[PDB]
This record gives sequence, C-alpha cells and structure tokens, in this order.
Amino acid sequence: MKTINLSIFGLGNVGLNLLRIIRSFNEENRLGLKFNVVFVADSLHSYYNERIDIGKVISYKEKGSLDSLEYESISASEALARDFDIVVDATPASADGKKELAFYKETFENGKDVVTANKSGLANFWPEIMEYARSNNRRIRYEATVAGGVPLFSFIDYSVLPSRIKKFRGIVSLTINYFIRELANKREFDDVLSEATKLGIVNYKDDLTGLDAARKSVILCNHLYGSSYRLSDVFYEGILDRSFGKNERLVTETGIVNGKPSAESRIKSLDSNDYLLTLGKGSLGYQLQTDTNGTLNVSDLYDGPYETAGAVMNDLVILSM
Amino acid sequence: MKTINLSIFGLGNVGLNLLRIIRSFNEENRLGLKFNVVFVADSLHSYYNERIDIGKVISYKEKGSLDSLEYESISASEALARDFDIVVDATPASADGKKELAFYKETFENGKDVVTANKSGLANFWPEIMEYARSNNRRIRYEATVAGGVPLFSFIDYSVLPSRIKKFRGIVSLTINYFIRELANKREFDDVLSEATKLGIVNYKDDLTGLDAARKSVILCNHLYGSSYRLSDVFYEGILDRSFGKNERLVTETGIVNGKPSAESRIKSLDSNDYLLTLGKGSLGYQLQTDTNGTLNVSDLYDGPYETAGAVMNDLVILSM
Ligand SMILES: NC(=O)c1ccc[n+]([C@@H]2O[C@H](COP(=O)([O-])OP(=O)(O)OC[C@H]3O[C@@H](n4cnc5c(N)ncnc54)[C@H](O)[C@@H]3O)[C@@H](O)[C@H]2O)c1
Ligand SMILES: NC(=O)c1ccc[n+]([C@@H]2O[C@H](COP(=O)([O-])OP(=O)(O)OC[C@H]3O[C@@H](n4cnc5c(N)ncnc54)[C@H](O)[C@@H]3O)[C@@H](O)[C@H]2O)c1
Repeated sequence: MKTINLSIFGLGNVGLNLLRIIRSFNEENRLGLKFNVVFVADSLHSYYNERIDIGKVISYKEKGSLDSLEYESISASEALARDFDIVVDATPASADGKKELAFYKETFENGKDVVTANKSGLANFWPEIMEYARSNNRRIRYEATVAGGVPLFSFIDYSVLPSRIKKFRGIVSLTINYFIRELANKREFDDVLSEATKLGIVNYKDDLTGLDAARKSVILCNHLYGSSYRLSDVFYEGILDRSFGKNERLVTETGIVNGKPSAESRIKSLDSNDYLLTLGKGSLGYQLQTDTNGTLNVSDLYDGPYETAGAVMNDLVILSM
Repeated sequence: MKTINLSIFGLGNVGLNLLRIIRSFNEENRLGLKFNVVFVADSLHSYYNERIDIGKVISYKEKGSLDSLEYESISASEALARDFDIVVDATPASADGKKELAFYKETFENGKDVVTANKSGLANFWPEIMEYARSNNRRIRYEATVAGGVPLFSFIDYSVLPSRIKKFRGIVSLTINYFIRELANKREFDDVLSEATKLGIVNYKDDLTGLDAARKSVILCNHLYGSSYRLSDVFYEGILDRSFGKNERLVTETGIVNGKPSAESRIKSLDSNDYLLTLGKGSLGYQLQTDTNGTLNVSDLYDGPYETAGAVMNDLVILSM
C-alpha cells in the first residue's frame, strides 16, 4: 500500500540476498509496505528502470549474465538524480572512506536517504557524513556495519530508550577471533591460515591487525555517546609471536571513561564464566550494561550474509514505516 | 521540550521505581521529552494535581506517609476524565481480568493510551481490549507483562521487522523454575518452600501450577501471530510427586504448528548445550528464531522491579516519541 523506491549499489553476498529478501517481503509482509527497485549497480553494470524486475536481476546475476539486460545504463551520479527514496550501499569498503563520503554527500544533496552495510565512510568521516545529512535534512542507518544481522543499533534506539549510561562489550570481529581460538588449540599460524584460505574463511591484514574491529568501534562509540571520533581516537591491536589461552578473545569495548567516550579492541583472557566466552566461532554477540534497563546479553547463532541483508532490510523498514 | 502527562496507578515495587526513573529521566534525557505526573493512586490514596511533586510522593511513600498529602482526592473514573496523555497500570493482577478490562475501556473512551505491567486483562480479554483500543483510536503497550525488563515486544516490533515466521522459546516464569532447579538439587518440596518464604522468593499457586507462564504465553502468542487467544487456548503444566533432572526447565514456546498459532509451557529436559540452560536462576531470556534475521538469543543477568519499571518507561518513550 505504501511504495518505497530504492537504488541498490552492490549485488554481492549482501546485495544479492537483499534482492531476494525484498522479493519475499513484498509478497508476504503485514506492514502495508512495498519496496520497488529502480536501479541496481555492480562493478560491471549500472541499470535503471522505473520498475526493475528483481527476479530477473537475481536470476541473471546467479547465471553470471547481467550482460544480457536491456535496461537504461546511467552513471551512479545520474542515478542519484532520478526520482527514488533510499540508496542502499552494499559496495566494497574503501581503505580511506573518501569514496563513501562523496557518495553519501551526493545522495543527500539529491534528497535521498542512505542505508549502508559498508563501514568505511562512517569509520573515517562520521562528522562529515552527519553534517551533510543534517544540512540536507536526510537520514542514514547502518545496522549491518557492526555485528552483522544481530540487532544492535535498532536495539539501542528502540529497546533501551530510558537508559543514559550505556557501556558495551562484544565479539564483533569474527575472523581474528577465529585465528586466536585456533591458535589456542596449539596450531601453527601458517597451518591455520592455509586451511582458512581453502575454507574461504579469509588479503587478511585488516582483520588480523584488529583494524576491522577498530572501524566498527568508531561507529559504535559515536552512535552510543554522540562523539565524532575517527580511527585515530580508538585503540586496537591484533595478532600479527606468542601462544594464546583458551579464554582469550579480541573484545571490543566502549564506555565513558574519565568523562570521555572511550573505545578499545583488545586481546583479553576472559573469566571462565564471561558471557562472551559462550559464543561459538560463527556467533556475534554483546553485553550491553545500562543504568535503567539492566545488563542485556544479545547474540545470534551463526553469522552470515543473508542475516546481514536482513539487518539492511530492518533499517529500510524503520526509515519507511 | 515536549511534555507528556501521566496518571500512575500503583506505587509498589514497579510503580515506585517508575516514579524514581521518571525523575532521573526528566533531569537527564537527550530525547527532548519531559514526563509530568498529574495523578497517583495506590490502594489507600488517589491524588490529583496539575503537577504532582514526584520527589514528594516518593519520599512520603518511602516513609509510609502519603496520609500527609494535600492534593485533590478524586476517584479513578474522575481521574480518567481529567486532561492527560497516558495511564500506567502498575496495579495487582486480578484473577479474571475483568477489572483491567473495564479500566482500559474507560481509559480509551476518555481518549488516553495505556501502558501496563499488569498481565491480567490481556491474558483474559485480549480481543476486547484491542477492540476498545481500535474503536477509540488509542494504543496500549505491555513490555513489562512478559520477561520483565528484557526487551521483547520492542525487540519484535523494531529489530526484526522483516521476518515473517518467528518462533519463540524462553524462560519467562522464574519462581516455578527456581523450585524445579532446587528440587533437582535433591531437596524436599517443603524445605524449598519454607526457605523461599523466609527469603521473600514466593499464595504461590499461580506460579507453581504454571498458570503465570500460561498468562504470559497468551500475550506473547497474540502479539506474535495476531491470534485472539485467551487462557483456554494455550497449554500449561506445573509441579504441584517425582524427582527432577538438572536439565529440566518450564519452557514457554510459541510458534505456528499445523498452520495454527500454538503456545505451550512445559517441563522439559533440555539438551546440555541449549541456550536456555545457561541462564541463572534470576535471569529471564529467550531464543527467537526468525526467517530473515536469524536466531537471536536475548537475556538479562538479574531480573528485578527497577528494570521492569525501566521496560514500562521504554513503552512510555515509544508512545511519545
Ligand atoms: N555478511 C557480510 O558479508 C557483511 C557483513 C557486514 C558488512 N558487510 C559489508 O557489506 C559490503 C558488501 O559486502 P559483500 O560481502 O556483499 O561484498 P561482495 O564483494 O560480495 O560484493 C560487493 C559488490 O559490490 C559491487 N561493486 C564493486 N564496485 C562497485 C561500484 N563502483 N558500484 C556499484 N557496485 C560495485 C561488486 O561487483 C559486488 O557486486 C562491504 O562493504 C562489507 O564490508 C558484509
Ligand atoms: N518486577 C515485578 O515486580 C513485576 C514484573 C512484571 C510484572 N509485574 C506486574 O506489575 C504489577 C505491579 O507489581 P508490583 O510488584 O509493583 O506489585 P506491588 O504489590 O508491589 O504493588 C501494587 C501497587 O498497586 C496498588 N494498588 C492496589 N489496589 C489498587 C487500586 N485499586 N488502585 C490503584 N492502586 C492500587 C498497591 O497499593 C501497590 O501500591 C502487577 O500486576 C505485577 O504482576 C511486576
């Protein structure tokens, strides 16, 4: 009954599952919403139509066959100037966040909101993105940038409204924690890495230096405390010679320390009854300590891109409803 | 900056902590909200004022000294007819739900919304309460009726919007589970009960027959599936002669079974790695399996009335923001 129009940038693990979800949601939902797609782009294609056939785009991407499509081809900038409501950024994260910054600037100025799974602009240029949003009276949500499909920003925004002090501890970076836990099994780094490569588990540098965790901690700290931090404002460390205990994890923590928001990702030996120790190697989870709503433990069972796309979709519904 | 006016019915473990929270929230919040209280009632007092002094009401209730107050005394019905926005029901749960039904009817017809921690009207007269709300274009929220201060209805309503099949399993009834676990320690019923009484842990009939769980399951199932069930539509059981295993809990489950919403509270021996087995005796928690947002585990560490009042307060903010 209410139609919301989208331009989707990126058709990979997240983007392609988002298309599948949008299709099912359109057919099934009890929210009175319909999401129409007017534009899809990947690294090779940039297709516009008043009513993109989503099933066709899915089927042709699955067959490696978007080459075969009839649609208008227009550049990202032209697409932002066409009539629609929301941009979805499911593209690769740049090293410096500049491309994401420029893209959100142009999106906002063209009068559209942003939902992003890409953390790069937010981790490097948060106050600039927020200024461009405010300036243009637009909004951005970023559920999927931290803790994938486990509700986190919607949880903070709608479930614990009365709490003022919130403090966060979590496993939000899985690959480095996989490596730590395997090394704690008394395996050699080279053997863990070799197998992880064959399994598709891991250029693994950003993960294993703790930088992935650091980028997420910027977004989390800024959202929680209204800080305007970038990467240099947070602490992080990684694993790139020593042995690891069974109770060691790279834990990401944010809170107010000495009157100042603080964010850190550190390798710690946890107490044997710590909630975070209970999480499986594929499980994202966190403990959120609040002053009015107690201390809450939240996690999923198995992280994956379908659930991640489901977080993007929750943001899309929040913005629309 | 935006002022919302409340009438608070009940000044006990929940009600009195709600007053304390409202005071701190008014002083501290970054949401641009202020909650003003125009009316408070307990079993002895029914005080109205354009601007009730909350600190005074707290201090006089703590001293057992509301007798000493100057304010207008008016009946609940007169209070509902005065100008305000929301009624908070933090009163005792009736056996049959009729008093709660009549009270919400009069609240809605007088043009005010309801936030309730009392489960009784909802467990017995859900479709009637919902019809009276719809009829009068009013709203009711009930976060605190099931799983206390652990976000549950706000979680469903704002964090997993895209998911259609949701299925729920949880420990939502703590006292019966306390008794089960103590009995699993090879103690005698009479000794558990005697100690529990001295400790203030437990007329314990509704808890130990599983009826408390059953009432909560009605509310949960109706919220999840849009059913209009009452107590006779759900299954439940209790402990009121045999021995109990270490892995037995009274688990409350809801889901679609054979195309029909189903809700059951049953004593089950859980598999040793079940999430629900990880919860402490003071911990409410649940696992929510969804088709678009994965399977989510959520719990608190220690249930209590302050956190429960914090759930009431989250409902108040949702209704107002
Ligand atoms: N579960 C996850 O995979 C997960 C979880 C959280 C966040 N993310 C983030 O979501 C984003 C997408 O991840 P993914 O796994 O889908 O990546 P992917 O590599 O599977 O897909 C990237 C997609 O973007 C496309 N693309 C590349 N350059 C483009 C351009 N200039 N314009 C439009 N499209 C372009 C690619 O062709 C591909 O379709 C990343 O920034 C990632 O960090 C992913
Ligand atoms: N943490 C918890 O204690 C908890 C958790 C979930 C739900 N609840 C529910 O919240 C409600 C309140 O629980 P509580 O622990 O605060 O109970 P309580 O017994 O501590 O307080 C009940 C309050 O209601 C007052 N009251 C009694 N009759 C009244 C009337 N006719 N009008 C106005 N006030 C009246 C009492 O004097 C008292 O102030 C109950 O329905 C309970 O089932 C409580």
